[PDB]
Amino acid sequence: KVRNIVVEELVRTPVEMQKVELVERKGIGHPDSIADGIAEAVSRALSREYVKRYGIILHHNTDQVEVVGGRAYPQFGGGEVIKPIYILLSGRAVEMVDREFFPVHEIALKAAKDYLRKAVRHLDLEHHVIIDSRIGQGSVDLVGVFNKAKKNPIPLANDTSFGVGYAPLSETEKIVLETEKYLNSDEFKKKYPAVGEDIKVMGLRKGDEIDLTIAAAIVDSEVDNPDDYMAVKEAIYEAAKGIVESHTERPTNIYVNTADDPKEGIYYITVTGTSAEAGDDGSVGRGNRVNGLITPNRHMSMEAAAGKNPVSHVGKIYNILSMLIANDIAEQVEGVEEVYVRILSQIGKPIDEPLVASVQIIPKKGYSIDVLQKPAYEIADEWLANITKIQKMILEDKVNVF
Amino acid sequence: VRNIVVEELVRTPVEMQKVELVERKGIGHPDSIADGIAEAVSRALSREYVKRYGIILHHNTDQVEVVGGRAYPQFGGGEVIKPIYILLSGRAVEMVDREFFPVHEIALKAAKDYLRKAVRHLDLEHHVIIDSRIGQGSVDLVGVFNKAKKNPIPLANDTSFGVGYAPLSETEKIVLETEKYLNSDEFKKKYPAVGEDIKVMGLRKGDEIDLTIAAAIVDSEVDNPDDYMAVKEAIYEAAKGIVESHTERPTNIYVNTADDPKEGIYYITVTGTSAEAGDDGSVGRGNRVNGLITPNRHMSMEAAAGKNPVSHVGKIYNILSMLIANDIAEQVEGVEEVYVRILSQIGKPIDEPLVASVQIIPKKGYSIDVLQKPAYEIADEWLANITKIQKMILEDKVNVF
Amino acid sequence: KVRNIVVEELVRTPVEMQKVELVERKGIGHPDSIADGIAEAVSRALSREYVKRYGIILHHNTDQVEVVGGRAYPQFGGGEVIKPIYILLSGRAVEMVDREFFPVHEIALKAAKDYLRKAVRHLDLEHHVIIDSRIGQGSVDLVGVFNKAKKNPIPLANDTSFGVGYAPLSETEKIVLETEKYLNSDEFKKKYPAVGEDIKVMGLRKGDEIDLTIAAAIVDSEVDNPDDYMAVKEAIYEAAKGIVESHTERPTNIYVNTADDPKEGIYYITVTGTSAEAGDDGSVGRGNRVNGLITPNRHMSMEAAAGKNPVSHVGKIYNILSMLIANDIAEQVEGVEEVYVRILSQIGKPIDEPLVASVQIIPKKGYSIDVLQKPAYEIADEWLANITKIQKMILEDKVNVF
Amino acid sequence: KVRNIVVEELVRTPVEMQKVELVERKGIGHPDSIADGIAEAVSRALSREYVKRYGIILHHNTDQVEVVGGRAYPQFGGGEVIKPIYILLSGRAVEMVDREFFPVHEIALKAAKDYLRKAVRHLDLEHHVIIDSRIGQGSVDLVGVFNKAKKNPIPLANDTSFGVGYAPLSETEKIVLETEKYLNSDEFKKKYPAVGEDIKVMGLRKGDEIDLTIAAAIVDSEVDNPDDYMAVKEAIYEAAKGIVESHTERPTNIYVNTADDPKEGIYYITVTGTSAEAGDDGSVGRGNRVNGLITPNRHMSMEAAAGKNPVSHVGKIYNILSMLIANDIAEQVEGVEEVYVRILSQIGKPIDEPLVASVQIIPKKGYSIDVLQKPAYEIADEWLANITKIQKMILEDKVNVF
Repeated sequence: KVRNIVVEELVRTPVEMQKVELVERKGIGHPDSIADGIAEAVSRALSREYVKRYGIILHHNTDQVEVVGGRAYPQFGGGEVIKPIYILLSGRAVEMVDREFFPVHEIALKAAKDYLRKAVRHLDLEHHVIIDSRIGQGSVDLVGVFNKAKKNPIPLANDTSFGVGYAPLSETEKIVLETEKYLNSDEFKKKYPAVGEDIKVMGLRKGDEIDLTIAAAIVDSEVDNPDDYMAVKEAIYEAAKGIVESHTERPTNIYVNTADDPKEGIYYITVTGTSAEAGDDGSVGRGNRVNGLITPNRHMSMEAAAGKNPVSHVGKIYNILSMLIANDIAEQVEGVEEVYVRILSQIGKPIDEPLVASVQIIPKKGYSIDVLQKPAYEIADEWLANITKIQKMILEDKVNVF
Repeated sequence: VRNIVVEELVRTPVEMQKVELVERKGIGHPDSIADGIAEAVSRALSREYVKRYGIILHHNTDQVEVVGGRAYPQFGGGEVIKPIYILLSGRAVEMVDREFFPVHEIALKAAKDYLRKAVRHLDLEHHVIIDSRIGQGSVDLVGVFNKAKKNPIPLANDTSFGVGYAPLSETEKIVLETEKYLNSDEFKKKYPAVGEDIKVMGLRKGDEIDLTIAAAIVDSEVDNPDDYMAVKEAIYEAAKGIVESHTERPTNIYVNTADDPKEGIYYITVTGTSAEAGDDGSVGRGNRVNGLITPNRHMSMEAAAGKNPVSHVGKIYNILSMLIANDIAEQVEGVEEVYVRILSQIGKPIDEPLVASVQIIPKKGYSIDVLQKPAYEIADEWLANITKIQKMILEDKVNVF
Repeated sequence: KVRNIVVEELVRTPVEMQKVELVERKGIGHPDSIADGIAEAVSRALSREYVKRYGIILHHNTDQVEVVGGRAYPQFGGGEVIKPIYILLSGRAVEMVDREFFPVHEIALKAAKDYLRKAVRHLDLEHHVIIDSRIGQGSVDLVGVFNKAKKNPIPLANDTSFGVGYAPLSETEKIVLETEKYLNSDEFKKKYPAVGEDIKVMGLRKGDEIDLTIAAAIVDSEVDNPDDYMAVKEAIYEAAKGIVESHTERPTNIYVNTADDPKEGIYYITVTGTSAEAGDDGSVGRGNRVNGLITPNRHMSMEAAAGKNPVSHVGKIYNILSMLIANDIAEQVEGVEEVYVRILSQIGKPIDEPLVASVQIIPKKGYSIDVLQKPAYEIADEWLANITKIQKMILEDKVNVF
Repeated sequence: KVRNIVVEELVRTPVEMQKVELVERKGIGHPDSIADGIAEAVSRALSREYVKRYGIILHHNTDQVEVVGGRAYPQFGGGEVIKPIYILLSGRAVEMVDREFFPVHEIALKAAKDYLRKAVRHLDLEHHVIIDSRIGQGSVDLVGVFNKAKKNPIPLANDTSFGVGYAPLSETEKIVLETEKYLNSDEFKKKYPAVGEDIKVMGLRKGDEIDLTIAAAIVDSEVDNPDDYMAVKEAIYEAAKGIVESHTERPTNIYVNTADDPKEGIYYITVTGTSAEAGDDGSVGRGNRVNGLITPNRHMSMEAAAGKNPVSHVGKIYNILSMLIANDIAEQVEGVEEVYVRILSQIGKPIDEPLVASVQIIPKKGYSIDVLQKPAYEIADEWLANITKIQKMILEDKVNVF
């Protein structure tokens, strides 16, 4: 196919040289991220079962999840939950296949629980949380589905939407991403079971100076007094330092739980390891983009990838693809300092035929856009030709969407 | 004396970028219905707290789920089969000292009043269920006053961030003003078949623009396909008029591109919103505070809708950044483009940000030196008056989506 | 057909001669009665629309409705509701017919609202209540349904259950019944708009002495202070007095809102006219029997008639039928002092073929069971043959089920 | 210490000499019984923990439980649950005690799920059920509670409440009760794990002939084809015949799962062993009275005992009390053929001082009422003196309420 790809130079200062860079990440126990990961765990568990029974992922979109805050009162040595966290699953999934029922609600509720067990280790999943499903019923005749799939080997776009992604990551980006990932590793979680999964990380660079703030819920059953807690914070400090030192020679101030105040009793302790116990809410699409970050020095799509199907929904598929394409361009094409990729769907045309795939590149010093633009074009075109590979990448947990 | 830093922005302006992408979700789109309900509830609660106690009490209603119903649209008039379900959450104050405040009554009325105006053909009594899980809260009023008196200007406890720009490009204005006119009272009186679920996408490449409009058509206003086709024409003509007032670039306009007549497929609905079957919605998934979704620009992830207008730093800074950029673009001769970013200083009042970066591309022939001073000044005046935002919000004088 | 009717004498003292008789009625704004009423409104609205669309009532049972109490703060001149009443509709109904979707939830929610407007006049239906439906889905194919109607003209029984009814009503029962229906008549609500619909009426007769206690919610917006509130109770009192005098010669004490304690500022005032605003809950089947009363001197079925379908559910149909058989016997057969009727279904046989229809009679003095048994028998047999007349009686609002 | 207890002769034919008798029981895994059981489980759990923490039972009522049928696809060898059972807990309880907090929802959720794990053994509580809580809030001052308690050690009635019990049980009553109870016993479940807990038993006696019908959900993972199924029904038949033969010499037909139609492939087959799995619904107070039975030949209260406050809810206390008193008089006083006990509260007064406690005795042949009066009066007066023992019986699981 001749595809609508456009490669242009982007004239601005590269982000490493911009004076003020702000990067955020919401970790895996943060209420918005809990919603994202449930939304996605439901889509994937549904998708796997549809493939198991019928060979093919049937239509669904479970990109709507509300995390409604409970009430709890932590205390050194072990506080308690008073009102449970209430989670609602919605979106839509095929449940009537010909005349038979597919167990959408059973699958969805089990995936949600299974995902939470691993996202918030200290949450009692039977007594601190209620999870209900209001996932909409769709219907399909299976012969119609296969016929439509024979007619269009690359699925048709259902919506007019764009995805966006860029590469490579900056030092501040890499520090932020890796700091939350390290702190929420299974590995680290076995060394310090006081560290809850609700970790927000913020990285603010002014010039060559970086402030890295970590806000991390401590679990009160694992810390019997302010001193145990203070030792926990220090271990978070030392964690972060070795990530910071692996990533920059810039001088860096690290802060943990800045709101604390020993005098007035104030410490960031929680019964469960998420602030969703205390009345903070979450919902899908309010947090990390598909590269795992929130990055106002860069660009983004407002489409929420989590929970959307990986077969036809470009709000997931073109966010993923834009990141993959930007990444291969930054890595494979000498001369690229930065690259931003933006893809807009053409409703009723195949998802590999977008209205545009806009690639915008800042050359390294010395390089002309003219030598960059052919190899950038080819990478983008080849990924577009192979767009249906994102289905399996999703089924096999090979890419993240938040 | 504030950390405002006005410097030049050394970049090709957006108009000279080759590809520009801009989207707006109109008022009856399910994500915007969610955003709108959220902010409606916030504003309702706010006017009632002030009326009763002289002060806005803490709330945040930035959590609204729109779960799609079922419907069978039909030329001549269809029916709703299962009602739309909408959940209100977040939290607010219902105990003030020894008195009680009817949080849930205010929210249900504000939500249902907001939908009545947002989706004109939705039957509120029968096509919708609104459920509240708005969380509880308790306040001692005197203590609240004594914090307000201690700090007239609220203290940050955070590094929160806001970003805004001006002026709008051609393509931005076309997209914004196309949806607004299609959902205007004037237009609805002439063509009441045009529903409020209108999503508009603008793509520019060089000097060619493609504008696509997906507008839910109301099935009781359209007796058959020729009636429907005439409505699409009138959308097309209305957009063409707005396009021509904004640009000389050749522009193609496409309306309801998913339509497939020979298969019987038309964008008709019973109520005028896809929430009735085809779509779910939720808060902070659509338009930013300037009403647009703009991947060529820098955007914040903050969901402004429903956030506390008195102390939510992110809401207030996102609004402020937009107001400051606008005024600079409008007031200062020689501004081609301006971005404002504002970053709070934890502990310090919100009118003393860590930094307020104003970055300007001069129009040709102008130098940054003749722009610096008046820009600094405009930015300082607004920061000084940061508590003004709270009363713009109450008075319905600024939008958050 | 030959049916399993057994008529026998009941040897005991008639209720009018028993020493201690207790009767109770929950009026229409009482939370348990709001549940029954809503259950039955939903079933009737569904039934009416199945008939309109298809000729025939399709299967449903909406005999599950929870009224979950709100919170409110009444005060003279007008209080406020803080948390709304929350009402869940449950049960099941056919929603797919020939792959086509019938608007179960639209009909149910509207019927609930419509019933509540009427049942609690001062309740704000959009801001003081939330109504949600979890009514379960069923499916049918219409040819299948007509072929089965064809084949079984009297529908088959799906359960093994009994109904129970009796006649005639004692003085005490008539007073209790008529006292609540008068105080909740439209006529009287025009005359005294302060009187809420949550009226509980109890009649306790000891020998030839009756204590009639009324508990009636007063609506706080039509009563400006305690003296307006005392006038209203005196109007209630005087109403009851006329009903009492119309029905008995026994001396009778009448008490209205006995928990009132003016000295401590306690008065039964409400914002809406139902106690469901203040946290009293209701559910279906917890109150009045089909004859409108709770009568421990008599006998009853534990089946809840309200919301159950009137085509095949004997848990409704045998409670209605028993009342009707018992009433016609007591009225038409001279010499019947009392008659009690109990009917037990035979699962998978026609509803007019019960396992037993037991009739128990107390003769008037001088009359022998021997001359009562044949006409009692015939009345029962006739009504069993005419059992399907209960459908139209329900559709046309000719009988009450609470 | 002088109470208004009145012993008199009941001049009536005893129930064994009536021609028709009808007795039903809903067993443990039936949806109405699930609801009653969960209600009372949550109350007792709440109570034990209030006692633990504060040395007294704080106010609650959890007599409101809605069991909304799921979807299932039963099959010989092992079927599938398609959509979870949804259970709504309502009522109210105290979560604020002075400046402290009490975890009402965590105790209720755990007690409910624990109750179910016992009640329906093949139900998977993590995947086949959702338990939602709308239990209402409440606040107390603990010295306020103790002062009230110290002042009125026997709690004061606030209205006229009523309870009725009778004894002894008839042959048919004991057959119905013991049949369900043996079929749901540990012992029998061990030997025949194919027998689910959803068992409803109906006994009909006409004269000296009894028909006993047992409807028992059979679990499909335990039964590979219809001959294994039939063998299970045979085992049910035979365990019932044993119960029957030890209780009566009257000839008795036993019927098991009468709805079955092998020619058409219809068997009472389930995945979990309760009909709640497939759209059949349940709620509180729609089933057995506190003696475990539904007895239309008898006088019954409409009170829903399950989940009511065991310190101050008087209808609950008086229906328990009634039954225990009638029982003791039956068992201890030579000459009692049949005995009814009714207790009516005295509005102003402590509940051990009722308006009346009516004890009505049919003497066995040859015995005179006046040899029965005194021992009956003593037993009744002794229990009314010991009204607080019921509280402790409830908390120690030594009485049932359905």
